[PDB]
Amino acid sequence: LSNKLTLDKLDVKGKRVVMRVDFNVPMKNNQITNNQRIKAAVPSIKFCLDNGAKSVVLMSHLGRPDGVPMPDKYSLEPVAVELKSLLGKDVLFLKDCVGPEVEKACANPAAGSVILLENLRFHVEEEGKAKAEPAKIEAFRASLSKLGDVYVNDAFGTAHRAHSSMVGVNLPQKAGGFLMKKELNYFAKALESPERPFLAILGGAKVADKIQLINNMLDKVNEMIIGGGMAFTFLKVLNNMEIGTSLFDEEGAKIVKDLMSKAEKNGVKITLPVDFVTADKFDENAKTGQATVASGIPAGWMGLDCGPESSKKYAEAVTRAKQIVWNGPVGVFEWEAFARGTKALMDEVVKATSRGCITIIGGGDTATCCAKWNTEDKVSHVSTGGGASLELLEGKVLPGVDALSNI
Ligand SMILES: Nc1ncnc2c1ncn2[C@@H]1O[C@H](COP(=O)(O)OP(=O)(O)O)[C@@H](O)[C@H]1O
Ligand code: BEF
Ligand SMILES: [Cl-]
Ligand SMILES: [Mg+2]
Repeated sequence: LSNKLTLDKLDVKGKRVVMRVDFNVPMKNNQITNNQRIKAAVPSIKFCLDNGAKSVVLMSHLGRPDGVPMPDKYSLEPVAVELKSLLGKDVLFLKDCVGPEVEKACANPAAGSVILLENLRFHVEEEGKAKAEPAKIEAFRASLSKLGDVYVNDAFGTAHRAHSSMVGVNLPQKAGGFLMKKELNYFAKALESPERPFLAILGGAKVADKIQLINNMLDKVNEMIIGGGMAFTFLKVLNNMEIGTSLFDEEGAKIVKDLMSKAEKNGVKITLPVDFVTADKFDENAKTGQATVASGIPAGWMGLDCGPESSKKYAEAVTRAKQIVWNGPVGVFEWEAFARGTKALMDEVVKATSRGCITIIGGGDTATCCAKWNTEDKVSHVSTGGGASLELLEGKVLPGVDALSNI
C-alpha cells in the first residue's frame, strides 16, 4: 500500500466514513462461531471515531445469498450485536444497504454514529450476477457512495473480489484500512523469499473458485496438499475413483491432468488423500463409514473427512516444510464426526511451528479451526483472508487494494 492512500493519512474529522469490511463470519445454529473477522476491523473503526468521524457506515456480505434477499438465512443483524460489545459503542442496524431509507439514515447522522448495513449480496448488483444490468450496477454503486464522504476498505477477506462495494465506490478519497495494511504487510514479508520447502495446503469447500488458483500457485510452492472438498475432483479424474455425492467441480475436472503435469514439470510434490470418513447425507448426525481410494465411496455417500492413512501423508509433508500456507479444512471440522483429519493436521502444524516452521493459516472457516482448538497463538500467523491470501500467494494484486486512491 506504499502507493496507496491509507487510513493513517485520511482526514476523518467531521467526515462520514463508509467502510467496506469482511464480516462474512462463520455461523452454526444461527450463532456466530468465530468473531475473528469482526474483531479484526475494530482498530480502523475505533480510529475513525477517535479522530472525529461523524459516522462510520459498515458494509459487508455474508455467505452467498446470490443476489436475493435472504434475511432468514444470511442477515448481518447478529454481527451488529457482536460488534457492539467488541467496540464499546452501540451500532444501528439497517435492514437494507441502499437506497431511499438507508440514504436518509446515513445522510446526516448524530456525531459518532456507527451504522451496519444489511448483507450487500441481497442485491444482485454487488457481485453482480447470481444477469445483473449495467445501469443498475451503476445506481447501486452511486447509492453506496452517498452513505459516506470518504471511503475505507478494510475488507482483506474479500479483497480478491472485484464487487461493487469493493471497487465501485465513487468518492474522492478511498483509503486502505489498518487490517488491510496488516495483512498485506505480513504476506509481503513472508512471500518475498519463502523458507523452503514451501508447502501449500488447500482444502475446504469452495472448489470451483479455489481449483482455479492452483495453476499459478504451482510456480511458487514446492509441495501441495490437496485435501478437504477439493480432493474429490482430482481423485475422480486421476484415479477413476467413485466419489458418490462428494463435492465435485465439473469445470475444474477439465484441468486436473494439466495441473498434475505442471506440478511434475515444476517439481511440486502433490499429496492427495488415500482414505476417507464418509457420510450418508450432509448432516451433523449422518451415518458414517470408511473408504479408501481403492474401495471408492458408495453411491449416495460423501467423503467428509480424510482417514488415518491420509493424515499420515499430510503429516509427512508438514514435517518436510520450512514454510506452510494453509487455506481450507481437510474435513467438515464443524461436525465432530468429521473433525479428526483437521485436528490431526492442526496438531502437526503446531508441532512444525515449534521447531521453526513459518506457519500461516488463513480463511473465515480455517481460522475457526484455530479458534476451536486454541491454536491462534501456536502458529506463525492467522489470516482473516482465505482465497484472498491464496491470490497473494499466486502473486496477484488484489482488486480491493488496486481500487484504492493512489498517493
Ligand atoms: N470433504 C468436504 N466436503 C464438504 N465440505 C468440506 C470438506 N472438507 C472441508 N469442508 C468444508 O470447507 C469449509 C470451508 O471451506 P472454505 O470456505 O474454502 O475455507 P475458508 O473460510 O477457510 O477459506 C468448511 O466449512 C468445511 O466444512
Ligand atoms: F471462505 Be474464504 F476463502 F475465507
Ligand atoms: Cl466456489
Ligand atoms: Mg470459508
